[PDB]
Formats: sequence, structure tokens, C-alpha cells
Amino acid sequence: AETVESCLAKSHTENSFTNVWKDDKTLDRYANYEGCLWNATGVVVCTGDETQCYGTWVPIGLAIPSGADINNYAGQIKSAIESKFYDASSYAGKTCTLRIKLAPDGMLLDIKPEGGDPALCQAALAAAKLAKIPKPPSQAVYEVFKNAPLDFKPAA
Repeated sequence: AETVESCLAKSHTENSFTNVWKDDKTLDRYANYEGCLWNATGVVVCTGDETQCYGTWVPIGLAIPSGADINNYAGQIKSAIESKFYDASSYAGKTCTLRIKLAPDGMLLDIKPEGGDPALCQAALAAAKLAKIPKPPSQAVYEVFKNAPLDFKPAA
């Protein structure tokens, strides 16, 4: 078994988890993996149903009591948008949740804030509008992300 203190020492990981749940207050997204509790940070890209999310995952203590093509394209959307958020640490401590509109093209049709800090939400919109999102690898994967939820939760 892990201790709370061994968990907090694990390395951050870039990946997606399934069985994700949200805190509709903090707007935090969490997951249990290998006996630790993880929180999704940076830019976070979820499937339309918000069960599977790709983010920069950070451990915050002990756990609380297609397939590869989906995980891969979510990673590509995250990198395309987060690489344009040049001054993320200026919003450390803030969150914004947004929703996108994607074309089969990979073109960003639209993006809209849905909640969180107003100055971070405006910076997130500007970063997303600069992004060059690759084309989806398949119509099936496009349908999965064509209306995806996106969070920004920047680090210190």
C-alpha cells in the first residue's frame, strides 16, 4: 500500500483516465489510480460525456474509497490549445470551464465559456482561437469530440 505522503511524491503524468468525477463547486475533476487520488490540471479535454478526461494529472493524497484513438486525439487537442496559452502562471489559483465546437476538418467552429474566473476565461478563448488543431483521425472520433468540454486550470 501507499501512504498519503508517498502519493504526494509521485510524478505528474500526461494522459487520460476513465471514471472521472467532478466537483461542481470548485470545478475540480478527479480520479483514483493505483491507490492515489489525482486532480486534472493545465488544459483538460474530456469526451462529450465527461467520463474520460485527458489532462496534466497531479496527485493529491490517498485514493477515496477507438479507445487509443480517443485518448490520442484528446491529447492532440490539449497540446494544440495549451501551447498557445503562453502566460498561464498569471492565472494560478483560477479555473475556467468551456465548451468547444469542432468541424470534421479540425477547424475550431466556436468556443464558449461556461463558468469560472472571467479574466482566465478570456485568456483561454484567445489561446484556443490561435490553436492549430489537427484533423480528427476518423468520423467516429470526430463525433466524440465535436462538442467537447474543455477546462483551463493553470499551475503556479
